[PDB]
Amino acid sequence: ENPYERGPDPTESSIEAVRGPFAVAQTTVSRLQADGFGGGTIYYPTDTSQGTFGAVAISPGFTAGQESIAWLGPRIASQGFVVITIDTITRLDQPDSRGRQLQAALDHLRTNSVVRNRIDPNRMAVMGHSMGGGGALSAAANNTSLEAAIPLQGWHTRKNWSSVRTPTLVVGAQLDTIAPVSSHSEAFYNSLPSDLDKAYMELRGASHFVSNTPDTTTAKYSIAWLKRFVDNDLRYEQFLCPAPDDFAISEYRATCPF
Repeated sequence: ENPYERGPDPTESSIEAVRGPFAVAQTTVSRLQADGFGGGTIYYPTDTSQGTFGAVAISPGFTAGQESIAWLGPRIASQGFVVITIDTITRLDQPDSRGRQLQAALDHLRTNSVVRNRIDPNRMAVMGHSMGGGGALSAAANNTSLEAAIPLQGWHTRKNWSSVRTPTLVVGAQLDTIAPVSSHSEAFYNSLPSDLDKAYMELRGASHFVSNTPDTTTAKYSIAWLKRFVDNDLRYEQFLCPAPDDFAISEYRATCPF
């Protein structure tokens, strides 16, 4: 019925796995080959038997490089997605610039010889850490066609996200002192439209850089969100609705039923 369903029926263990059911290969986009971004690594499933996959672009934070968000690339791609982890044109790029670069990286995939036949170009999503998370929100605010947006410990001077029409999962860190949830993550979630499918997850005891190394909670809910909204996969709503009970989650909000 849903032609975008990929992989077997999920379980808590399947979405917590460091690698999902799809073997992953990678290709490098050099800074010189990248127009509108500073290059990146594309992770993709080698199995094309189940059809095309949605695309996800991930941005690092201020002064940071792809190495800070690299682990998310094949962890998410192994669940059935084409994922590009990007470097910014400059390490000093601000959130709105990072959002433009996330969109440029998604559009690069449309003509990339290695992945153009593997992607469904109509199904794309944006994610990012800190300023890169503010970039993911900005990209969604500037593109109503995006299917999912996931800011991780997002940082932005803009707190009003009334123009976002893309399902958004806001991930905050409880003890964040760089992008405090009260002035950043929660403020962003609170300004999303009231009819938007959205969720807020606060990571218990987590600091700002929780997204820079493997975090099972971040991975499991990012995977469930991308499946539910890039693939319209109703098989993954069970992990978001009703509210989960992970002890690693200190606060949770969701507009269930999605």
